[PDB]
Amino acid sequence: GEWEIIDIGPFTQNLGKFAVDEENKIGQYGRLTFNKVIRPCMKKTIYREIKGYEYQLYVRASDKLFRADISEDYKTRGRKLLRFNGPVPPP
Amino acid sequence: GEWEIIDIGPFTQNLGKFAVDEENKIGQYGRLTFNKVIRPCMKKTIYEIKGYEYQLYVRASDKLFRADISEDYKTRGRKLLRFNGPVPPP
Repeated sequence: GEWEIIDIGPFTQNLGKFAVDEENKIGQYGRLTFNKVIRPCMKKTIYREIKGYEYQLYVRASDKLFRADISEDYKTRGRKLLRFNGPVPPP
Repeated sequence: GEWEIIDIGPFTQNLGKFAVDEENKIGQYGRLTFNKVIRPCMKKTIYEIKGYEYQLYVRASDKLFRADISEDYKTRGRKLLRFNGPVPPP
């Protein structure tokens, strides 16, 4: 579909927690501690009717910046961590 | 500083060629070949306006890279701030 910039309020912060919680189960970067999702946060609506969303997030965790992609199902709110890249520099 | 999504028409494609041209002169990645700027493309306004930062995902040499370009509002001069890669799809 197309991308938009979205706010970094509670919903986005929970996406960040999700990413870090998924990454913690993988273990690839040791144990990360969620800090905050920072600007900018990008959302892609995937389609007359939405079927899914893709999020790109910059997450501060363990004082370092990471880039996370998350897919979400519109119908059942099912989330998958597609990518977790980092430590990346600031956007 | 408020970010916005911008489209990927000729202007953005030229920014991508600029990024690759700049990075080729820097040399960190050897000789890259510009392919395409892909969605999403982001632009941040830095404040009266001082200038802009563009974040572009640039395909070059079959690989995806993240490029940040600064532009000064008064001078209209651009700089390559970051060239990060290869990164996965955004």
